[PDB]
Amino acid sequence: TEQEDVLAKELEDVNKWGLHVFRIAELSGNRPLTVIMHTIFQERDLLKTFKIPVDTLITYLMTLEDHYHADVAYHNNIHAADVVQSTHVLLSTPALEAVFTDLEILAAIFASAIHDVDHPGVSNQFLINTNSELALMYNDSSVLENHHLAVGFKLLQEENCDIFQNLTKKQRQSLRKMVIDIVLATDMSKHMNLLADLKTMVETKKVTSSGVLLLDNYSDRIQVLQNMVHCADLSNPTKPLQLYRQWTDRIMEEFFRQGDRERERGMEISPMCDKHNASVEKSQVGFIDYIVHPLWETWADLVHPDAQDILDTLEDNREWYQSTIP
Amino acid sequence: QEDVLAKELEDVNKWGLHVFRIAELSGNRPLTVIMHTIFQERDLLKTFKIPVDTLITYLMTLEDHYHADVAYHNNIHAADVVQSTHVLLSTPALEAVFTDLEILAAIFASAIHDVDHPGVSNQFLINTNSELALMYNDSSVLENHHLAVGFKLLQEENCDIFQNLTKKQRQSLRKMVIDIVLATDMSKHMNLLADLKTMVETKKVTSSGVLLLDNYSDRIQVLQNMVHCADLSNPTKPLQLYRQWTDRIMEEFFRQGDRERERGMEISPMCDKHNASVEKSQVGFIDYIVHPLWETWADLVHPDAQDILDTLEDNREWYQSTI
Ligand SMILES: O=c1cc(-c2ccc(O)c(-c3c(O)cc(O)c4c(=O)cc(-c5ccc(O)cc5)oc34)c2)oc2cc(O)cc(O)c12
Ligand SMILES: O=c1cc(-c2ccc(O)c(-c3c(O)cc(O)c4c(=O)cc(-c5ccc(O)cc5)oc34)c2)oc2cc(O)cc(O)c12
Ligand SMILES: [Mg+2]
Ligand SMILES: [Mg+2]
Ligand SMILES: [Zn+2]
Ligand SMILES: [Zn+2]
Repeated sequence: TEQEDVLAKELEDVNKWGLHVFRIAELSGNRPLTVIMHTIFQERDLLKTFKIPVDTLITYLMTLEDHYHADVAYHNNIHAADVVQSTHVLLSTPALEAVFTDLEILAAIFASAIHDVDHPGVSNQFLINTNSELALMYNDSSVLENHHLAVGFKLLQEENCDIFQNLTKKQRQSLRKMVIDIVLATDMSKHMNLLADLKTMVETKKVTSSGVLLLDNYSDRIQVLQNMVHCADLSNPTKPLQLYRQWTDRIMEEFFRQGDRERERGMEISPMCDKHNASVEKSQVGFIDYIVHPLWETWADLVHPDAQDILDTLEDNREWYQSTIP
Repeated sequence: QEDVLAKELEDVNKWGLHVFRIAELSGNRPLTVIMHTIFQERDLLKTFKIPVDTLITYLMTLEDHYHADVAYHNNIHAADVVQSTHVLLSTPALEAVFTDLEILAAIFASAIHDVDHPGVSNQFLINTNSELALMYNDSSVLENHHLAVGFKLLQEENCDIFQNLTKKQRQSLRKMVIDIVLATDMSKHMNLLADLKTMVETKKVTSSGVLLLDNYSDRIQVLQNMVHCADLSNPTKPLQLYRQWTDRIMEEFFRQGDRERERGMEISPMCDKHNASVEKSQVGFIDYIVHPLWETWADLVHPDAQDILDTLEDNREWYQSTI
């Protein structure tokens, strides 16, 4: 159909910052994660490199996407597809060419795909403060992020869902640990310590001629992948403004629906979640100034100059949101 | 028999309590009766308005979720750690250092710190792709699980012994209990001991001679090492208790190696009953783990723990002279 023809040409932009991820979401019938991951796996030749049967991959992605809540405005399968594709671009960057093995690449993309699976649309602090089953299970520590990992790995055990079946013993173990360290690092309560170590690595960065980056142990491979997926998760303000604003509308609706769930239980309303005292534009400027821009500036230095366009878009969008404040 | 149990329970403030007799005399309820006795002794039911029937009901529910078919990590071990932590809290070097809430957290954490232990290591649960290691992403799999169970059972019928604590009290106790139990993971032992060595070398005492602890970081860290010491307190106990603990942990290890054999996996250290020496295990366990830990704790509370440290070294030299 012309229906599938357009999705296929929209998917040609899969290597580009600013992929039309919302139209891909509509064209695929609300399967952006499955089609974007399939494309990225086709693009990186990962099915052959790891002997993943395509119907096993599709079956897993469909199951994985099924476990993102479609009634959650932001932390849904579109956000996962976006973080997947954003990590996929951040991996093709010139300063990181052939720095990561086929396995580590598989870790970064897989972690991005599962990094928010089964997100209920409420924050860790909410889950802790409501004495939820999730916070009880995980002892208030990275509650969501531990749950995303647990579901993402668990779904591999469903019928014809083990996309890692033809990986070796040690490969499965190394992939498992890397995905764990990556997704656990998406917890915003670790952002400051994560950013400090990224600065420390930047202060002492070592590069070849041409500008490819040198890491040596594992404690530096994983932290770059940690900050990369952390950057991809915090990449909305660096996307074209029309994309950024649709993400802003979605995160605010999800915040507000948490604030209503909070107000109806008579709880303290978390920052950003009260629709009756919100300042969406000022909040985006502060969020950029204090969180997103320090992160992406530090990432830009580490990969100089490959992330300049990304950083440029972020500062354009900051200046714009500031101008919407009268 | 209730008269004899009550008399053994008079030793609740003593190192070397006959915890195994109390297990027998209480109908395999050492955790319930020892916790109840300690709560009475410390007057915790009235301090925190804990109703007596609620306490007994939770304690027996908690004790039930320890496995009676696990040789070491069972309700007797929990009662032992509870009572050992109880004695360590009463040491003169810590008089009036800790609040009633921190005392409640340390004792409660000791009670739940190994609940629903299946008798196999974290590494075994990771290598066998267990549902527990799956749930907890291979990090402190048992310890996170003990915490989840211990807090979960407070929700059963008339089991919330914290129902009359204030909300911030509950919030403060919950965080302290989590920090304490997660520190019982032996993978955390070296860092926990390095911190304790740092605290000993930078030690501060008030006007009295009592340990000085400004902040949460130092206070929770002492409680972590305290419960960690109580958890690793078998070789410091009188030899007839120590040996029974050693027989139990060896049998639990051997059972883990028997399942490792029924799967062709590499057999964990000290789990191969066909290549195990109990005497060498105890000597290495004391020399590398228990004596470094207890010597450092003895420094922190010097000289309060001299008899405990003397008993550990005597039990060391009992192995030395008999191997
Ligand atoms: O230290 C800070 C941490 C955070 C922080 C912490 C957890 C957080 O979860 C998010 C978060 C996030 O994880 C994801 C987001 O999309 C936002 C967002 O859009 C807006 C904000 C926001 C804006 C203004 C505020 O006063 C507070 C929050 O937060 C988002 C941000 O936001 C700041 C916003 C500021 O304006 C100033 C700060 O110092 C901070
Ligand atoms: O890293 C280590 C962890 C542990 C460890 C872990 C879980 C554990 O459960 C116990 C444990 C415990 O909790 C209680 C015990 O009574 C013992 C014991 O008697 C003997 C041993 C033991 C002895 C030698 C070994 O090579 C291993 C174990 O362990 C007991 C100990 O023991 C060590 C003992 C050593 O001699 C050296 C170590 O590095 C370690
Ligand atoms: Mg997340
Ligand atoms: Mg334990
Ligand atoms: Zn996310
Ligand atoms: Zn224990």
